[PDB]
Amino acid sequence: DSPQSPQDDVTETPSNPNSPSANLAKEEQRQKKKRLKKRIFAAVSEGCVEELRELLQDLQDLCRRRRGLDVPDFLMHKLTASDTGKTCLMKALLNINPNTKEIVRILLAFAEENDILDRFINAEYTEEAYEGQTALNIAIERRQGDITAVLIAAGADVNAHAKGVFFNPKYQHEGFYFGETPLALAACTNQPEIVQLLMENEQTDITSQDSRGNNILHALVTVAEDFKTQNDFVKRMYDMILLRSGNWELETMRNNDGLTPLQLAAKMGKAEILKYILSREIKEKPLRSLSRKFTDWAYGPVSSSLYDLTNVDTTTDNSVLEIIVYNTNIDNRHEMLTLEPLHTLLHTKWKKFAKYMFFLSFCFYFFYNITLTLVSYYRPREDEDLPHPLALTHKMSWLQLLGRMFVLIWATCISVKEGIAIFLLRPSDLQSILSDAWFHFVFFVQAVLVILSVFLYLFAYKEYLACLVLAMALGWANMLAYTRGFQSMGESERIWRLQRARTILEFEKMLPEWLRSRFRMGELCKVADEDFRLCLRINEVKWTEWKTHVSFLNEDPGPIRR
Amino acid sequence: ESERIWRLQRARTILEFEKMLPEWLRSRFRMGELCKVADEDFRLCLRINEVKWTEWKTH
Amino acid sequence: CTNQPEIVQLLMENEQTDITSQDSRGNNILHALVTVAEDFKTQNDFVKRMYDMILLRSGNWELETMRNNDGLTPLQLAAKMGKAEILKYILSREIKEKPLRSLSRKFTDWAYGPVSSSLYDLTNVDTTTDNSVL
Amino acid sequence: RELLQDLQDLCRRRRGLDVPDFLMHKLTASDTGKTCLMKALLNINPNTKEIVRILLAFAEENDILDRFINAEYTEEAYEGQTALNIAIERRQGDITAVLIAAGADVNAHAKGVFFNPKYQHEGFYFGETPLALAACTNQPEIVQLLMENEQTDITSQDSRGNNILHALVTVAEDFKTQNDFVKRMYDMILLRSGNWELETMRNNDGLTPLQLAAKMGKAEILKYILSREIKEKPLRSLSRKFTDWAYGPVSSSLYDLTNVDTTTDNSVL
Repeated sequence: DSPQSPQDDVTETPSNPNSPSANLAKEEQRQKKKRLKKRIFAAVSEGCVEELRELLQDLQDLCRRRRGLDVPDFLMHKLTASDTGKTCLMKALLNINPNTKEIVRILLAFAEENDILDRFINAEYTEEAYEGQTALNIAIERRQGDITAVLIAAGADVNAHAKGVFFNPKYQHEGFYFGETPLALAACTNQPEIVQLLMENEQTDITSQDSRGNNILHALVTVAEDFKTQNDFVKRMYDMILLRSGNWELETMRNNDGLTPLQLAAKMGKAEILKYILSREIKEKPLRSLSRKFTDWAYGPVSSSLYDLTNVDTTTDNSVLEIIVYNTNIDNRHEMLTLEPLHTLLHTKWKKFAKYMFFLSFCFYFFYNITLTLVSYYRPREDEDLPHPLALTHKMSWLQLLGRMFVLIWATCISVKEGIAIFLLRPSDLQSILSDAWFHFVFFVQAVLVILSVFLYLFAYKEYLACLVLAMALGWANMLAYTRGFQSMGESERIWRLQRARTILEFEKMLPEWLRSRFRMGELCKVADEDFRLCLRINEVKWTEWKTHVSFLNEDPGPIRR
Repeated sequence: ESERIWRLQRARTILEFEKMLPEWLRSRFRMGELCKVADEDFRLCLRINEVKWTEWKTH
Repeated sequence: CTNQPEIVQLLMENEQTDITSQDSRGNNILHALVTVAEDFKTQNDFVKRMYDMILLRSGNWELETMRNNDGLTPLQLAAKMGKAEILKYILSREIKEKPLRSLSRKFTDWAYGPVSSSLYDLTNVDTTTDNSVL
Repeated sequence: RELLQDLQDLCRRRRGLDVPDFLMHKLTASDTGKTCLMKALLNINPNTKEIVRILLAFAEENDILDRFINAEYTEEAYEGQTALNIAIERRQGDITAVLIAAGADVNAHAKGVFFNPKYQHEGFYFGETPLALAACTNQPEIVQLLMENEQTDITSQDSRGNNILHALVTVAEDFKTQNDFVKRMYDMILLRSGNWELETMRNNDGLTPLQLAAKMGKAEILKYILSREIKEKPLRSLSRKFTDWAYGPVSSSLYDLTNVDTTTDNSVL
């Protein structure tokens, strides 16, 4: 769906005065000031210099008239407040000519000939779609750092906020979302010197937030593509903030949704950025504290890799691995899991427990199919109308009581599990109940149907056997979901990966204890005097790209010494 | 492709009902009356659109 | 029509060269040039740029508003014959030059990063005159 | 230089019985047996070319350099490692020649808890000889520079009795995860200097380097070890491919078939 919703005025067209612009006559010769007002705007639109010099000259001569101290806001009212409050600078900065530099410094000097220029420079729109729009952004748009330095020499508020409707409620329509700050705008639009120039100002906040509570980086998260483009600046912009930032805490900042930028980068699905954020191979010495990848020791082509692991696995609320499985609406999740703190960690958690505990509930169910098949083919039936959906065998030699509290209580163990496993997510008719809640629904439907035979016994219903026979053959039918662990039996592979990626977190949801499965090198020394923390990971490297390795941790051991 | 056939079909409608528009056709068309870049050209504009490919090198 | 631009320019050098002339079907230079593009695959797409070349060389709306012997607009003649590709060109065709703006049809003013305003000329386009292109 | 000036003046105070011995204790930490130089070669720096040259001149002026330069790692975890051994891993071939100009020993066998199984246990079994890891880490000119020295032995064996070749067999692993230099390095050494004595050598566990590729699964280099035609008159014997009757789209083929068939025990087949 691509409308544009132009809702408010059509914002600086060469159109007619179809709008009512008959407010101030004050006539002395067929029109006094509307001829003065608009011919300025056309001179603003064109750049005729001497005419504008004569325009400004009689303008101040028009403002020479008797006002006392009501002249400056008159000149505000004279120059602005048509419908939107737009200034000459706004109109001048939209179009461009080679005359543009000279006409500003003339124009800038005029409100410097008065004392309202600081009130004048930070005009913004009453215009509802663009409430908060300043002249800076337009210069940022049209890439005039030459003018922008004079705007800094004018001293405009660099930390303004364009919180109009110009950013959208939808996804990629009716306007872009640079996050309302003048710093982010040149940052999003690849003006690195200006980015360097803007961050050089001491008045420039960086840690300020959006309406949506966002830093500059959250905007940058909402930029990137789905692939390695023709060398996008988005990645090489990101660090140039961070090395100039000098602080770890900026990514610890949350948003209106209370999310880390990296955590937001999961939901936005921007993989290549997320590959970049996760590495941080900081080579440059004094700020290697904020790195995230660490050469332990290299010694040739096989080094001991070491990742960050601080918000990654489910040890806190809404870990970044918790997003990538449990978020839908990203059609690149299968390929994102190629990365190493993702991929290998799943190989880790499969290893020490998930090969164990999955095959047990496989075997608990496989023996449950044996206790469900045999009791309705050996003896369901004794000769007239006595049903026995669960045969009792009141006498000695306890055979049929041993299966009964095995069948019906394990029927509760799937019913209580799946009755709550469905009470986490509400799918909508496709792709999350047909791929994610596909078999667990059948797991839940088989759960309900076994206990359903008990209420057929209440006053001897007819449905005791033809309904209960459906639980058996469908009980053998959902075994395809439980031949999932074999590599040989399981792009549908990558779908199958993501399907058993659903499983592994589900069993971690079934680890209520103190997690004696300790999957990680705990709280080791990072390159700091104090940060001997941020529990860890160890991985292995092979042949290419032979370079020397300056930064490391220890003087070539492989394991811990002693 | 049958949707495009439907695009013909609802196109066949919209002319018929527009043909059935009574005595005044007024102001049920578009945003117009633009001042074209001329001294005598005052006719008939229409509204705005969008594309999302700011993306390039730009040095 | 056979993709020979310099001799067209050389034809445009002569003062005696009429552009306004009609034919057996009352057709100008443009009308027939409409009738042959056929494709994008089986043409290297010079007809678009040749059609561009002539109007910027010399042209007014008199040359566009002309109708043929069977009474038909050269805009509409593409509309009847199915010349889809040149109709894309005949629609927007923005020109930035001050004594050349009037012959354009695309008018971009409110353009901002990834957004860009759009205006169309909409002359024989709507149903306010008979035989619209629509 | 200040520490060098101070220690020089401090060494002048005790010269009654140990001027060479007392200094050698100072230059090397007693724990690991690592020198200042060994620290200097791990911790690299884009200033280090002078920093060694100054260091060597001090050991030269006090005339203890050859004891110092060809001193080894002596802490029995990854023992026997020279400072030179770092420099090839540090791939600083330029100053490595200065160590060659210093007269460092090209024969060093660094034992230790590396070259072990279970690759995560670092296990870099290049076979502990300084020739190997130059060629094992794709460094051809310094291999040529190693071939320049007369003292450079090729014939040497190891803990597993392995030559230069045997270990070089044990690392190719692939064609995808290697740019295939092992083939051309293996080519480089035999044409540089070689006889069948160097091929017929067997290891400590008694095994042919032809057969060692056969046991370990090094498929790709086995393609190279089989045909390997060389046209040069004092070089034909080391070849194995013999093309004579070749005509347009047809070409005769001959193979050497020495340890190949089942006429000796443990054939490659």
